[PDB]
Amino acid sequence: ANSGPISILSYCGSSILMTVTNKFVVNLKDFNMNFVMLFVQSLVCTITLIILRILGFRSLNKTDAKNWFPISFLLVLMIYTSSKALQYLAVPIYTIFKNLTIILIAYGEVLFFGGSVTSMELSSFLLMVLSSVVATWGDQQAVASFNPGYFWMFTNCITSALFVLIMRKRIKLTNFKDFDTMFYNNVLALPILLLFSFCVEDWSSVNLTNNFSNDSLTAMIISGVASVGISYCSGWCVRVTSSTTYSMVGALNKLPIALSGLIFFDAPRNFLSILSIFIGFLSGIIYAVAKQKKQQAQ
Amino acid sequence: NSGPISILSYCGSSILMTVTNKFVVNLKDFNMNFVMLFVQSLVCTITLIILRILGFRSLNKTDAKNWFPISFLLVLMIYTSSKALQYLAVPIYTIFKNLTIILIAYGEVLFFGGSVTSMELSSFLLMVLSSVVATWGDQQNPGYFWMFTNCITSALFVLIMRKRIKLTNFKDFDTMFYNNVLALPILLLFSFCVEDWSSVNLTNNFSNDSLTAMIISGVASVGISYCSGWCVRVTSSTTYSMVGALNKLPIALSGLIFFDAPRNFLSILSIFIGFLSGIIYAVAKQKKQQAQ
Ligand SMILES: CCCCCCCC/C=C\CCCCCCCC(=O)OC[C@H](O)CO
Ligand SMILES: CCCCCCCC/C=C\CCCCCCCC(=O)OC[C@H](O)CO
Ligand SMILES: Nc1nc2c(ncn2[C@@H]2O[C@H](COP(=O)(O)O)[C@@H](O)[C@H]2O)c(=O)[nH]1
Repeated sequence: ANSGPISILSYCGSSILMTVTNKFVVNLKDFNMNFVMLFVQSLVCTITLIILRILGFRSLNKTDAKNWFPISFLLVLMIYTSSKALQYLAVPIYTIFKNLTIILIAYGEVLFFGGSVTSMELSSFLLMVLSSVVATWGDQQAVASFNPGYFWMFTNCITSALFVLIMRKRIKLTNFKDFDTMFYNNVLALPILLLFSFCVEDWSSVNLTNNFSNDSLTAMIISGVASVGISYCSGWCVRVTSSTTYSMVGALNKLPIALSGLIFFDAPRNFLSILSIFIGFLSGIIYAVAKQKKQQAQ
Repeated sequence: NSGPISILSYCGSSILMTVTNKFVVNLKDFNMNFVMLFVQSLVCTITLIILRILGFRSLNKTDAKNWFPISFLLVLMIYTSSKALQYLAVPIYTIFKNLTIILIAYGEVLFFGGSVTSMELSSFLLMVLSSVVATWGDQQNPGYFWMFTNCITSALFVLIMRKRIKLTNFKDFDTMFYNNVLALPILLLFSFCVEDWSSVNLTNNFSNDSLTAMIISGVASVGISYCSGWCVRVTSSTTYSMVGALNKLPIALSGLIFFDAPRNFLSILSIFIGFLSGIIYAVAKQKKQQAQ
């Protein structure tokens, strides 16, 4: 019923459904306090599941909690490094290193389970690296100006890898089914999200209390409802496919949306940018073949 | 003489010519390019005849008609490459020059059959990555038509030569003599059609001293002349094109060690990326032998 390439279509739809909700349904999703919006998003996911539990799928522990706590902490730290990385580094460049993380994750999966990287798989990762670089090569955007941004990207790559890798390990160890992975991420996320909000954001009743009104709160539940899509499908994808497949599909997801921006809109375009897009598609096609050749072998 | 010996040889004769063109001969950016190559090949032919009568090689009529397309592929290869570079920056010219290694490699499958390893393709992507990064680390349309034409005449040249070499059991020396001899007439046809010949002007431009430079350039080109046909023969049309583009890197790393010119992190990256590419290529050859 739920295994194989079906999960990939879900993560994509829920990413696309979530991409569209933040840029159209929610006008200006560039909030003042990012960690509190995510705390609501995870609270919507939490409330949602308990209602579904009393109409039917998930469990609550003390041993699984002590083993899942690092995953949620990596998750939240993963977002914290990604936010601080993007304050100083332009998105196309951020994508470069975010596509380069696919390579260490792939070789990170070798050191966790054993599935060696096929020669054909590596060509894909080089193609996704190529694709972004050509896409940046087609774009615009003190000594210590570059400097802070590259530190935060290095730490995001390692928490992005340790997050998807160590989650997948504890999933297959405790036979977590999709719903438990979803429940344990959003619930154990609430506490680490609140610690990250108080540590990084400024809480002032005279100022920031007025900034989140009746209308913006409506935005966070709308966004939390959208985030129910991707929340379930990330842990489903990583479970049935791999930590590297999830990393690749996530990198691929951005392309059709960017290609949508090329079809559905009359904004100026670049050959180098249009190239990067089909280079990225060339990347995914080479990857899927790499998968068929691996499966038929053993 | 076979194996990785040809590869070290091609490197030495390239490195020697790079130094000779950049040190011994002051300003080799001459007025008439195909006339310099005609002397360069004129020196290479003379050298072979003296060597034959001291020892070598053969001279035919059937082989000439089959080697003639290879020579024309060469002279046109230079012509498009000159015309490519009139409109395109060197770093980009190299991007496309590296992209030809891919079609040359898949060109060998359609010419001989030895399929492209998945690991071999990674090396070619790494070489493309490297150059794109080297271009991304720099400053500076009709040139693109001529690059599309330099790429195909570079591939048809390297493939058909390696094909006719293996077809007529040409040895290194026969390949050297046939290339240098049959280029002479096609070089002169190309100079007369493209360069401006004026006694009142350009006859003064090639003096006794510049003529001395073209002969110094000719002695240097004997090295790379022998090793190109030796390398393509004992290794491959693809290994030749990889060794050729990889050669540019130690010269680039040389300029960074031996000179105080400005450098960029992107530049140093591209070089070590190119080195990683050679290493990956070296292994894919090892694994290709062990599997097949
Ligand atoms: C601003 C940044 C610009 C960034 C520009 C991109 C840099 C790409 C560098 C390296 C390739 C990635 C590592 C590839 C590792 C080599 C392959 C390898 O390990 O091959 C043996 C393998 O086990 C056989 O399958
Ligand atoms: C403006 C310039 C546009 C060009 C830019 C494109 C850059 C990517 C290059 C080549 C893709 C190669 C496609 C062919 C992939 C075949 C894979 C292969 O040969 O695999 C080995 C085989 O399975 C063993 O049996
Ligand atoms: N697995 C997992 N990933 C999440 C969760 N919520 C959001 N994501 C992350 O959200 C990103 C895609 O979300 P987007 O901003 O496009 O809606 C991915 O990096 C994905 O890992 C969650 O609870 N679990």
